[PDB]
Amino acid sequence: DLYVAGCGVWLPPPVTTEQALAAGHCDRRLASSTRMLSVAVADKETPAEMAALAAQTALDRSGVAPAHVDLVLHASLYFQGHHLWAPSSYVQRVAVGNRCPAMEVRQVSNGGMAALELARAYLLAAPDRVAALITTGDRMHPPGFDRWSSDPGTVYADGGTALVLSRQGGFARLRSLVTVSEPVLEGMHRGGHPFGPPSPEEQRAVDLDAHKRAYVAEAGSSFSVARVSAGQEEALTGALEAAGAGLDDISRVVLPHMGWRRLSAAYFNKWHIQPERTTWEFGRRTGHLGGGDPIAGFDHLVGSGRLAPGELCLLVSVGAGFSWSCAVVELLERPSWAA
Amino acid sequence: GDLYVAGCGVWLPPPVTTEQALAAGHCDRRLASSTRMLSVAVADKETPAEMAALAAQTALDRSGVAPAHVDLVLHASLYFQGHHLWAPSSYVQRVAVGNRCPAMEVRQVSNGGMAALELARAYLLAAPDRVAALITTGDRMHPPGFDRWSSDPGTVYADGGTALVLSRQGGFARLRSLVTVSEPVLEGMHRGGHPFGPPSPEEQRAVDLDAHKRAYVAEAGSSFSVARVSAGQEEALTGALEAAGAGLDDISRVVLPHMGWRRLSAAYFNKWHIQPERTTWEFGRRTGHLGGGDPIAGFDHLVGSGRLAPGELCLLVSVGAGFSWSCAVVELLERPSWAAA
Ligand SMILES: CCC(=O)NCCNC(=O)CCNC(=O)[C@H](O)C(C)(C)COP(=O)(O)O
Ligand SMILES: CCC(=O)NCCNC(=O)CCNC(=O)[C@H](O)C(C)(C)COP(=O)(O)O
Repeated sequence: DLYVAGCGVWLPPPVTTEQALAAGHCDRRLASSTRMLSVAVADKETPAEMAALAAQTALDRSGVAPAHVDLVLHASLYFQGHHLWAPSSYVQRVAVGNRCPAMEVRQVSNGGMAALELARAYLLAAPDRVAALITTGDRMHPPGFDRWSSDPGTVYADGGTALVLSRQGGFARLRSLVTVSEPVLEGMHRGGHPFGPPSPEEQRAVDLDAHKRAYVAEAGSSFSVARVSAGQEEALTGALEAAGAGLDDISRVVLPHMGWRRLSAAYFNKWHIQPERTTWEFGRRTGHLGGGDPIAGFDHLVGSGRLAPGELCLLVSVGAGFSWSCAVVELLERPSWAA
Repeated sequence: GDLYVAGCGVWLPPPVTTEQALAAGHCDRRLASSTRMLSVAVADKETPAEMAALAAQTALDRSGVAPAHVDLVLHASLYFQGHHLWAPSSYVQRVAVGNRCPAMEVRQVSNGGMAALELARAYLLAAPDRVAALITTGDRMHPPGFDRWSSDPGTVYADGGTALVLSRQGGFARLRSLVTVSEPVLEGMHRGGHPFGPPSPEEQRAVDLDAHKRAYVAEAGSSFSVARVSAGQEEALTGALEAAGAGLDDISRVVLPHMGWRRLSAAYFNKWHIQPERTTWEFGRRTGHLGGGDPIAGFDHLVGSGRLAPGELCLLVSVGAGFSWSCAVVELLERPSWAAA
C-alpha cells in the first residue's frame, strides 16, 4: 500500500463566534444551530501562500527529499487570487524547489481526497516513483464570499493544509480510499435548470441556499435526500470493506468541519456514533477548509496524540457534485512531532 | 506507449472575424497585423461546462466506448466556470457520460489538457482492469473580467469546449510519448506581488497579464526570462521526440498552440525551422486559443479533415503559465469513420 509520510496545516488566527456576532457577521440563530466556536481567518495571506506554508511543514516532518517528490497537486474550491496564474507552481517554487509536474485538482469540498486519488494512481503507475505532495488552500473573504451565510450551516475558514503520500514508508498506512460520484446532484449548487444547462455567471457572490431550494423543488426532497444519503453510505461501506474493517473497528472518525445540525443529520443521528469519537471539537474551532478538512483533522489527531499506534482512523469527506470519499488510515507509530 | 486515442471532438460557438473586432474597437490595427488572427470562436449564451459536455458527447459517440468503460472524467479550464463551489466536472459527467466514476477538475492554465492527459494516463495504468478516461476543456472569456484581445496581447482567447477519450483497450491512434516539464521559477510572471515573494492579496478586477509580465521581467531580468522559457520548451520537445524514438523530421504534422503569428514565429517557426503549412496554424488562426484545449482541437481538426495519414506521426505542443510544457507524439493507426478523405 501507500503511506502518509508527513502532514501539516497553516491556520491564521481564529475569530470567535462571539466576535462574529458582535461584528454582525453572524446571527444568533445560526450560531446556535451550527454550534461553531471559532473559525480561522486570514489577514493578508493568500490561498497559495498558506498552502506552501503548510507544505513546508508537511515536507520537513516527512523528511522526504525534494527529488523524491514526483507530483504536486494543489486543491481548492474558491478564487486563488490571480486569474490565469498557476498557484501549484507557486507551491512548488516555495515549498518543494523541484521540477516534477505541478497542477491543480478541484472537486469542491472533496478536493483533498480527489487529489489523493490522483496522487495514489500517479505513484502506482510507475515502479520508480516515491512521493507526492498534496496541498489545499483558500481565502474566503469579501467581496465574493460570506463565510457565515454563503452556505448556511457551514462556516468557512481560511488556511492551508498539506499531506505527503509515499510508496517507500511513513508513520501511517493508507489501508483504503474509496470515491463515489453522484452527478445527478450537480445542479444543486448552480443557477439554471437542475437538469438543463447552467445559467450566466455569478462571480460575486456565492449564495448556495437559493440554488439548493430550486433544485429540491424541481427534483423533490425525497429524491435529493435519498441520493445524498446513498452516496454517503456507499463511500463509508466501500472504504470499511476495502480495509477489512467495520465502523466499530474505527478509533477516531475525521468528519468534515460542518455545523452541528448538518453533522447530526449526516453522521451522528445516522451512524449513531458519539461526537467524542470524532474531530467535532477541533472542527468547530477551526471552520471548513474545503477539501482540506480531512488533512487538518488527521494532522490534529496525530499531532495531539489522540490516535495511538495500531489504531484505525476513518477520513470522511464530501463535496458538491456530489462526490464522497472515505479512507481508512492505520497509525503505525507516533511521529516525532506529536505529543 | 500502450495507450490509444479512441475519440475526440470539439464544440465551437460561431466565429467573430478580426474585421468585426476592429470595427467594434475590440482590436487595434497593430494587434491584428502582429497576430494575423482571422477570427475567434465566441459564445453567446453557452457556459464553459455546457460547451465541454457537448464536445464530450461528440468524442464519446465517435469512440464507440461504453459509458461504463469510462473510469475517470477530468475537466480542464483556465478561467471562471460560472458558479463558485459548484462542480463543472459533475455537470460534464451528468450530461455526457451518465456514469459514476470519479469526476474532477485539473488546472494547469493553458497546459491543462495535457496535464489532465498525464493524470488520466497514470490513472488508467494504475489498475489492470481500467479501460478509458474522458478529458474535457471549456472556457468562456467574456468582459468585463477578461478581454480576449488585450488581456494577454499576442494571443486571442476563444470560447469553446474540447474533449478526448483515452483508452488502454484500443483506438484509431496510439499515444507514443507524452512528456511534461515544469519551471516554477516563472510562476510570478502571471500574478501581482513580488516574483520571489508571496502573491499580492490585491485582486486585479480586469485581467492584464502584460502588466504582470512587465513587473516580473523588470525584477527577474529579460534575458533570464526568455532563456528559461526557451529551455523549458526545448526540454518538452526533445523529451517527447526521444521517448517516441523519433526526430522532428519524422513528424508529419505539428499541433501548435493557437497563439498569434508573432509568438508562434518566435517560439516555433524561426526556432525549429518548421513550416507553418505543416502545423495547425490555419485552423488555429480562425479558432483562437482554447487554453488547455488547443492540442485536442488541433488534433481533432487534423484527423477529421483527413490531413493525417495512417502510419504518420503527429506532435502535440502545449504550454501554460507556471510555466509547464507538454509534448506528445501520436501515431495515426487508421482513419476513423467520422473523418473526411
Ligand atoms: C463547498 C461546498 C461543498 O462542496 N459542500 C460539501 C457538500 N455539501 C454538503 O454536504 C452540505 C450538506 N447538504 C446535504 O446533505 C444535502 O444537500 C441536503 C440534505 C439535500 C440539503 O442539506 P442542507 O442544506 O439542509 O444541510
Ligand atoms: C495565460 C495562459 C497561458 O497559460 N499561456 C501559456 C504561457 N504564455 C505564453 O506562452 C505566451 C508567450 N510568452 C513567452 O514565451 C514568454 O513569456 C516570454 C518569451 C518571456 C515573453 O513572451 P511575449 O509576451 O513577448 O510573447
